Amino acid sequence: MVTAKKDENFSEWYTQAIVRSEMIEYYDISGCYIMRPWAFHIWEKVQRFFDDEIKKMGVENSYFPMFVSRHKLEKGFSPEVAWVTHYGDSPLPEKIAIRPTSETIMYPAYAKWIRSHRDLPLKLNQWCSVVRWEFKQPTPFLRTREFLWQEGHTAHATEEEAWELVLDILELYRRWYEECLAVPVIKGEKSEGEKFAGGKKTTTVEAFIPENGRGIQAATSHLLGTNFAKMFEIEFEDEEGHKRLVHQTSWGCTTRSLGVMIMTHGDDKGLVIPPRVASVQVVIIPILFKDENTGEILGKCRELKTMLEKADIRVRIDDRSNYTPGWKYNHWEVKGVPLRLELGPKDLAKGTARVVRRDTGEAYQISWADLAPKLLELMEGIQRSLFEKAKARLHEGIEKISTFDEVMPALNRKHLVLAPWCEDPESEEQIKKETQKLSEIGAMKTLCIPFDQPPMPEGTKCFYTGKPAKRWTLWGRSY
Amino acid sequence: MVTAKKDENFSEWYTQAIVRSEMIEYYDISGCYIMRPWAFHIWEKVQRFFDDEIKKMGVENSYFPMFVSRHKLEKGFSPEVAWVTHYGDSPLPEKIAIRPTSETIMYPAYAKWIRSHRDLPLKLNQWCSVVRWEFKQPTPFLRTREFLWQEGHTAHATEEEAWELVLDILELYRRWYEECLAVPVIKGEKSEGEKFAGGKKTTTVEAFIPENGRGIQAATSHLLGTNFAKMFEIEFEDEEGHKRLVHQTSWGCTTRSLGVMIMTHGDDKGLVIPPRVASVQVVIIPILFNTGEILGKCRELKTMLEKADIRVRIDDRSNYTPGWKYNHWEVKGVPLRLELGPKDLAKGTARVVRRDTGEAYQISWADLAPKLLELMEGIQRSLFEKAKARLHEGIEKISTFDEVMPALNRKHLVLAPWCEDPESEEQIKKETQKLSEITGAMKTLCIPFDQPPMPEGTKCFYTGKPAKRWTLWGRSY
Ligand SMILES: Nc1ncnc2c1ncn2[C@@H]1O[C@H](COP(=O)(O)OP(=O)(O)NP(=O)(O)O)[C@@H](O)[C@H]1O
Ligand SMILES: Nc1ncnc2c1ncn2[C@@H]1O[C@H](COP(=O)(O)OP(=O)(O)NP(=O)(O)O)[C@@H](O)[C@H]1O
Ligand SMILES: O=C1CCCN[C@@H]1CCCn1cnc2cc(F)c(F)cc2c1=O
Ligand SMILES: O=C1CCCN[C@@H]1CCCn1cnc2cc(F)c(F)cc2c1=O
Ligand SMILES: [Cl-]
Ligand SMILES: [Mg+2]
Ligand SMILES: [Mg+2]
Ligand SMILES: [Mg+2]
Ligand SMILES: [Mg+2]
Repeated sequence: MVTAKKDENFSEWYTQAIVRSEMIEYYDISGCYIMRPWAFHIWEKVQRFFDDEIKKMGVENSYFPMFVSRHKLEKGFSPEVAWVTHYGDSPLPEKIAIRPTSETIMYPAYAKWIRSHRDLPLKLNQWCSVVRWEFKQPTPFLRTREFLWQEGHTAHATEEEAWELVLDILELYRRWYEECLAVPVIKGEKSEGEKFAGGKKTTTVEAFIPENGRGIQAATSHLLGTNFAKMFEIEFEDEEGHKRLVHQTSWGCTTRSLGVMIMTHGDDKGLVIPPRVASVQVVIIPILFKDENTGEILGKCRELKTMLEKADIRVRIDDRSNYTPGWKYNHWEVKGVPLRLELGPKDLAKGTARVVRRDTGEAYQISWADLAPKLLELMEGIQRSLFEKAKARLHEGIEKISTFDEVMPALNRKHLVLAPWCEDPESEEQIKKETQKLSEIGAMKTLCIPFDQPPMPEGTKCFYTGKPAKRWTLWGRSY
Repeated sequence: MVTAKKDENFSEWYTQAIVRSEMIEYYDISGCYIMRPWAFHIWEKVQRFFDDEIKKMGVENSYFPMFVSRHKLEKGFSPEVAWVTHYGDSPLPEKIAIRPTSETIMYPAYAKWIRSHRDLPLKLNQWCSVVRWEFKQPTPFLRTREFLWQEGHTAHATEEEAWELVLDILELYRRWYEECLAVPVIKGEKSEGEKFAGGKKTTTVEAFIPENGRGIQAATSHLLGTNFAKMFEIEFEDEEGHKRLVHQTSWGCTTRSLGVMIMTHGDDKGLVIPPRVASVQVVIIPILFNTGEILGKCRELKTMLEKADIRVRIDDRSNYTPGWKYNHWEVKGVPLRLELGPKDLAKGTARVVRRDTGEAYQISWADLAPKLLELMEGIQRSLFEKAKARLHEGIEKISTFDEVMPALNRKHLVLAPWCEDPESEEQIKKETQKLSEITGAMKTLCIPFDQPPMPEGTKCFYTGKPAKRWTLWGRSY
């Protein structure tokens, strides 16, 4: 059972939620954690969703090696690279790196495979793990030294096509968070300071954690332009016979998405799992005490299960004899199962079951015949309700502002700011260092420049420099 | 085109088939290979099959870290372990190993999670890669330094329930090979010398490669007994409050299965992929050297076949003749080619050619979906049954040690009555090695579940002592 309160010590709440729900087991190698089945089933759901969707785009899965040779890799990231130096007691002739990301592993093959327009677009993805020796404080799911992800890497004849894929993938990430995990996200573009330096333009979806006021990057999708094509000699011949550079994209999203879901929907009793990604949508609990009707309770439970499955409802009967009914309520609650159905002798006689929804704790008396459609209705309710409350909290957490003098107070309130900005280079660093300084007495950075821009009245000035502002940019402390 | 003949230069045939089909891309780190979509799709297919099946048994997926501390890992195999000693320019406090297998990572967690009979059975699996710095020559799929696999590790209150699971998992590996890959395998028990030394009994599915006469272990399923439970202190209180040791199993199968399938079904033109796992089951080739008439029809045919869950691609590439395309998709092993030219358009028919035999069929458009489903089932089954007959043509039943070298020289396995005493296996290994020299060694592959009749008073082929069971032996991978 969870005892830390979400609104008091947040980090201790998160730790308790993930351990006691049996999502995570701690591990002796710092920054790495065991994903137990209750968390893994969720990853399988979002994984199957994203994967199905990219397959409709013609993206194919592959698998490239987890090792890259020193010299290929080495053609502020260097301190993060894990190096294999020995096999048994023998030193490798040359040390070898574990993949922090796969550009240096995939792009030489791309140069080889692409010869003409007939070879494009090339669209590949892989699901795998990557290793980065993160210097920031690690946190399960959100920042780990080994994490699971997919990375997609595509190559196109033209920028327009490449860019169209960038946005398509970004929309899939919106759907992963918003439609599967009921977590709202803001699409936007990274500032010049925050974008992937290997690319032309980096797009993102950004989420927000109210309890610590932290913005967090949810996924990423890069228009790479042609710089990688120039670096790796990825060229093709047009249908006219000339040699052209390819236009590339890459995109990735990780098990971080699970941590974001946990933090968003969790409460003081622990986990709350959105029905769309819950492996157990409805747990059925037989109420057994003093031998009253034991066999008839269990029988109708099996009957209800079969009925609910016809409607594609994912149902588990917890008929384990070595646990009390009250232990079961607690167990499945801390685990965040969206609906609990209880069946004792009193309920049995009536042709009804008592059903409790995990998000609000509301109980329903429902007749056996109304079950399938009532539960489907409740599950859409839960899913939509989880999302809309999270959305309202996201919007309560963002403050529209005009001047730097408004910044520090908004941060103390654990909010982000949407502020007009000239998008100058020195600016962001200045702002980072200064909010850094005022906080110590930490830093605030740009999260993104939202795609959805409020109007910009003529003559409005950059909130920091005083110069003419360009667009509204979202800022805050972040992960 | 593939030019090395499969029977005459098998090693070069293999390399040619996997590269020219675009399954595999070579790579600068030894024993590591890129798996391109044409190969990877097949992996997703067998993975989806095996995963769906173990989920029916209540096995649940998880992900344990790829790193294990030196202290945990070291609680024979030592030279194979890859060690990380630095991050960037900084030395670690102690070296950390990349997982060559996950026992030392999982079993301490199991010792914590298992306290009571009600925690049992515990049934976990993971899909991941493992790394082993193999000393033997690397071979794409069959023996790689990084490989993809699943490993299942379970714990039970009793040996009986553990053994039940061992056998159910082994039956699933038989299915993975025989049903998905159309590769016949032989269930068996490993000898004392060949079993996992950390377990009580190892079961296996064994396959045969006729072109080089070598047996190859296809997958493995172990009754671990209680020794890991002693080692890691995995105990539970039973119903009476008594501390008991759990009974364990583990099992694994790798991307090696893809290479076994390639070798089993390939021919001189290249790959033949069983319809149940092919990325493309039906390639539609328009006979063109556009107005929209032929392509238009190809799209309609595709749509109609996709309605029947047939995986289709139209090869509408501009720069290539039909004959070039035929060969291209043959080398890739697409089981069915659908040809559509002006004469076909004119007659409402399409010509279909199956990759395994080259038989051609004239089929009306209306009939395509049902006839192609039926051809795919016929191809899948016919691949299996021809490979099955080749497996059994590759095994010689013998009585005496003098029958051995002639059998091995015919690139055949041998089935012989064996007394199963510990020392004779090593002796047979050494003796067949030395005779070969005049990887030549003959070892046991498995003691098959399917035991041929054993006449009363039959002697061990080697020691002459009384013979227990028939054992299958051969050169192997
Ligand atoms: N260490 C990590 N653990 C888990 N998820 C991560 C980690 N690092 C990055 N991510 C997520 O993976 C996505 C793509 O990774 P990438 O864009 O390479 O990260 P990044 O540039 O290193 N971000 P950051 O580490 O904050 O500077 C990011 O948008 C994050 O959502
Ligand atoms: N290097 C490898 N590459 C690909 N598949 C492998 C490799 N090593 C083992 N396998 C397969 O994975 C299965 C389970 O692995 P395991 O039982 O640990 O192998 P093993 O005991 O090392 N066999 P061997 O290396 O021949 O002595 C084996 O039965 C093989 O089918
Ligand atoms: O963000 C993506 C999506 C997946 C493809 N890669 C891009 C950029 C990745 C940014 N990134 C992130 N982290 C890294 C860490 C390293 F150690 C390293 F060598 C490189 C990187 C690195 O390039
Ligand atoms: O048979 C399997 C597959 C599923 C569970 N794991 C076992 C492999 C155990 C045998 N084995 C096999 N190979 C190993 C290689 C190593 F480098 C190492 F450290 C350990 C091993 C090792 O234990
Ligand atoms: Cl070496
Ligand atoms: Mg980073
Ligand atoms: Mg950054
Ligand atoms: Mg080995
Ligand atoms: Mg061995």
